[PDB]
Amino acid sequence: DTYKLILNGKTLKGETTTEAVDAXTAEKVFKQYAXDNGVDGEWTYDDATKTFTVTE
Repeated sequence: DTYKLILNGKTLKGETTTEAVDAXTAEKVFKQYAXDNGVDGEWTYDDATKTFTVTE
């Protein structure tokens, strides 16, 4: 499955996608991604479109 991540960091904002079987694997790719991008915000998840959002 293709999951999307919307980052709304104080400086780091944007979107990306990953191929994962489960929204565990996706949450924990996105939550390394947002680790590397230094983003620490509130994580929301739109399960309909399989999109996470990090509201920093």
